[PDB]
Amino acid sequence: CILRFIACNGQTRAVQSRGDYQKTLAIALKKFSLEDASKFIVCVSQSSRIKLITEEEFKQICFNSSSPERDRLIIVPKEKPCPSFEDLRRSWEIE
Repeated sequence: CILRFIACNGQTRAVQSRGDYQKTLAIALKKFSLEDASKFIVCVSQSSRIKLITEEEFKQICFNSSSPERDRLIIVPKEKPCPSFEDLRRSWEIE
């Protein structure tokens, strides 16, 4: 189906997903923040801060809170992350 990915503090885009988060994470980021993203990882809102997101598990691990379909995700570089203000603002509610 369609998935949403947001990366960096203010870099937001929405792309279809269904073949693991790797393509979504790697290609999403390539056009979105940088390029050659598979290094990268995705993170989603949990309690106080952002939770780490892996491969296919990433939707279920972060979204575990029980949400409809997959969307509110954030792209972050593997070498060294930093994003978080994304799932935080304009996402805290129920997007």
